[PDB]
Amino acid sequence: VLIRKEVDLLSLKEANAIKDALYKLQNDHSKGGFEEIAGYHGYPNKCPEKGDDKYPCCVHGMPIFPHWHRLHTIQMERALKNHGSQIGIPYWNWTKRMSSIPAFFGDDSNNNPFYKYHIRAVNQYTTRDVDVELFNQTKFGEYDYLYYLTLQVLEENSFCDFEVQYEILHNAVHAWLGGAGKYSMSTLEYSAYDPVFMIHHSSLDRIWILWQQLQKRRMKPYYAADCAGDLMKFPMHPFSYKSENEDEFTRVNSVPNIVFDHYKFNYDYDNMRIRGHDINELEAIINELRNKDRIFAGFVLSGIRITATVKVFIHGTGAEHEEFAGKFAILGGEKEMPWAYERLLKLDITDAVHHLHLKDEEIRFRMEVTYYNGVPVSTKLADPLIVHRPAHASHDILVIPVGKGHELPPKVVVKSGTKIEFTPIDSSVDRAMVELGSFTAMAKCIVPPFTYNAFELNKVYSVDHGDYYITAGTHELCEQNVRLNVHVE
Amino acid sequence: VLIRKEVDLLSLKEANAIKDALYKLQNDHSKGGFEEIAGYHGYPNKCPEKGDDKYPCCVHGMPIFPHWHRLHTIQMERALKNHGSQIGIPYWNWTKRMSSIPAFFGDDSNNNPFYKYHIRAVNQYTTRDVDVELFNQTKFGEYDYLYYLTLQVLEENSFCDFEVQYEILHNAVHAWLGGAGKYSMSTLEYSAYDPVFMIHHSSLDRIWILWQQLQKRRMKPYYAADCAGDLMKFPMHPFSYKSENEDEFTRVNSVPNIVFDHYKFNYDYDNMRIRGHDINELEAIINELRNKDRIFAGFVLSGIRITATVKVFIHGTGAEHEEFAGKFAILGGEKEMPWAYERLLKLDITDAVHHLHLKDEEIRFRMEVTYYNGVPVSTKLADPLIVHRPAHASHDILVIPVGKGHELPPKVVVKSGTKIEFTPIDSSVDRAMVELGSFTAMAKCIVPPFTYNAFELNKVYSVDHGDYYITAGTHELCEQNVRLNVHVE
Ligand SMILES: OC[C@H]1O[C@H](O)[C@@H](O)[C@@H](O)[C@@H]1O
Ligand SMILES: OC[C@H]1O[C@H](O)[C@@H](O)[C@@H](O)[C@@H]1O
Ligand SMILES: [Cu+2]
Ligand SMILES: [Cu+2]
Ligand SMILES: [Cu+2]
Ligand SMILES: [Cu+2]
Ligand SMILES: [O-]
Ligand SMILES: [O-]
Repeated sequence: VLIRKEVDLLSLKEANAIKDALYKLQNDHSKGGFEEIAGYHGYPNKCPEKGDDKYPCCVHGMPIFPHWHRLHTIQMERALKNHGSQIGIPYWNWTKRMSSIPAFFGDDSNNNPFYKYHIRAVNQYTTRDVDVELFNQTKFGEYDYLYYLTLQVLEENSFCDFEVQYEILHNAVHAWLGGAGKYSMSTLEYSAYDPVFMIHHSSLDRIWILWQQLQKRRMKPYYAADCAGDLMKFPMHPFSYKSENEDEFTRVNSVPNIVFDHYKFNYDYDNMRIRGHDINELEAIINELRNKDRIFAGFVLSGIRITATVKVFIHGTGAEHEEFAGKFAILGGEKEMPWAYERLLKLDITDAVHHLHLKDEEIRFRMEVTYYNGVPVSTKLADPLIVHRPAHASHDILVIPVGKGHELPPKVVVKSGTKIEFTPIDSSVDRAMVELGSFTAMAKCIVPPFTYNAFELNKVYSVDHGDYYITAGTHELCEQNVRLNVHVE
Repeated sequence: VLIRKEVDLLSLKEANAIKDALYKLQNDHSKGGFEEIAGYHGYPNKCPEKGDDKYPCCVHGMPIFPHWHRLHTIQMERALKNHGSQIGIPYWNWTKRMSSIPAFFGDDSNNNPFYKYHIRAVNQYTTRDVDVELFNQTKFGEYDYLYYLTLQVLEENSFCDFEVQYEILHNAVHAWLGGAGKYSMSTLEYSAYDPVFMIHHSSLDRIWILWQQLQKRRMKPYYAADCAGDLMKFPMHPFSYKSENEDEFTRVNSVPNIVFDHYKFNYDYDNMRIRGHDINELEAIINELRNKDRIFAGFVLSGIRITATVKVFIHGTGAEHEEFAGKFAILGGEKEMPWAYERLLKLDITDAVHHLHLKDEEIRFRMEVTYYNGVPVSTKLADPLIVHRPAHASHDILVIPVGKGHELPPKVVVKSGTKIEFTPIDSSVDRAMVELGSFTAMAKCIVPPFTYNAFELNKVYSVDHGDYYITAGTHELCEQNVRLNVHVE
């Protein structure tokens, strides 16, 4: 019964009514008030439930990220209803062309409750530092940044791969709203205190529902996950804590497998259009995207304990011409749960690769990783792999540069029928990669003095199912980073 | 139709007839003769089939070891039939009490073809150097060594765990017959040229068939494997090589999933008794073994590139009294395929543990690893884990000492409902182990500054299914050996 409307479609009467509910909610000091419910997410760190060894509860970098933030938005939405709201939490279609922030939350006049919040526990107001690139975005060919990343989400047809693209898209808006401020959307510890937090996650949830609709029409799964399955079964925190959640309906219904189905929670959206496009038009756009070759930088990411922007530059094999290829954001915090996607975040680099006339095996990378506050990030990112998606292909080609001391993702999960190809980044790798057949043989670099289950350099191989424990053809190289686990379907 | 008889039950007429067939076979220089078929196994290294990067074909340390050696014995058996034999390959029940080697192959008189073989390609006679401990075995309580290891095989009720005990049992006879000689049963490269090789593997195959019968009566699998399933589907080498196998029936039927069923190959045994015990008596003996607590040293082994004997000594936590606890053999070769059981070889140490009055968490280990030729082995074995099997228990308790610089198995596979317990071997480990949730988090030692999915020290936990990526509670300790993957059912 609670309809979520786009912020610019709210009537004056509706905007004022929900603003009045938020004011009442923000002035509610109980476990049902704004400060306590926002506190589910990061500061003050509400988990184990009792213990004094506390850490932020929100799930990121993991397959239940969407469920966690879906339920958090539901929690805030029911709290606003308990304080008089008659509508759902409004959303912001941040895929649209834009020259300013919507007034509903960007206009401070008349003590707008959605403009900022005074965090009582730390005696700080939330801040924003809006990156004007929002109004002037880079393009992937014809498509503006945020809109293209949203199309990339909708192209995915399996849940755990969807989730990576979904979360990285959502990270961009966090970074672009929050900027350098600690008590901002940039920070896992404090982002949930900005009233725009709930609007952004109401926007993101709409994309998840749209994806679920696409999956239904594809006859692919939309109410179950293809990974982390044991974990989909456990109630989420702190929603399940009696000391922390006075909303019994959400406390009882906090299991991700339940949260898959949003209809159980009595909300819907005014419309599902992106850039004026209904689902039929989006299906046609997604199909158009299959008509040309695409090349991606495939990042296999793990946690870095601080929010940062990754800028990606490419160059060919000689000492010559470097081009900026794109960027994305990673959220993080010093007390974050350890996370590792083990799946590819695909940054489309097609136009830079073509401009530099590089063949797949020639693409080399350089990253600048900078925290939200300008501090350089010391945690090293592995270089991305090269993902080649031919025009109308059913399977991607994963191109993997290897060399002594060149870090690989420890593990990457790929669809059955994915093709892979190893190529040397320097002359240290001068014989075929080998498949050792076990975790232990790879960990101990038990590599035989002969060629064995070989992946010849610069040859393409299809992988079908199971685990591949691939290393360089010598023990010493295997001990110098040249090994990884390819896990298939 | 080909009956395999115990060597001491052969009539004089039968022994002479099969000896005449072996003589003819040994003098056959073709691809169907003794030297070429024995050459399947190690020297001269017959695989890839064409390539000049050759290595020995026999599968060891892997789940298809039994299939490979079953088919090899079938290959030799059909070759002997093609040279006039009317019986199967005889076997030697080496579980029996014994004061000498059976005359059928241990008596050199009258140019006995089974006594030794002249390897034409290297111009060497096979040698034996029989360890007289065969006639004077250590005991596990009341049970002599080889007989007890055979009972341990028959106790297993799942295939990949069966296979570890099965192969380690078979290794003991290799080491005890071969001794220090290079051209002996001690060596993967040359053992197959000793005519006793086929007799030993005819003995071992009988135990596999007996186990398959037990599994049938248990309504547990006996024609399929519970691991390495993709690999059970591919034809074995060099049996599938046209240039190497003129026996079309074995060439076509070389897939392990087919070889599971020995009836397809038209042989059987005169009887299945061990130590005079039929299968009903063995079931009662196996049940008796469940009546008392047992403690095992659980070795999780990987390849060491040479045949060796492992001697195991235990002592408690202080500087005091050490006791010899048992020993076993590992076969190997410099060109062996890389292998890793990732499952527990259980060496029963109950009596030494009780003699020293040690609690589970106090048991400490020292190994002496010595190659068949007396050279000390430089490849380090991880210390075994401690396996506690309470009297009538359905699940084992795995006790895992941990500490800075103390090597663990990289991965261990255990049955669902196995209990595990971590205990510090020194004070470096002074907070709970943690479960990180991914291969990558473990590989990169992404350990959070708080307690997380904790395994408290000296507490017992049951594990149910899936993968556990367990590390010490600090990044630096995780980087100093204190991590492992526990893979469940
Ligand atoms: O002038 C620099 C800047 O100007 C405008 O804002 C846009 O056209 C941007 O793309 C460009 O980067
Ligand atoms: O005398 C040493 C030696 O003697 C006999 O052979 C047996 O009783 C052995 O167990 C013992 O080790
Ligand atoms: Cu969050
Ligand atoms: Cu968020
Ligand atoms: Cu062998
Ligand atoms: Cu053998
Ligand atoms: O978030
Ligand atoms: O063997």
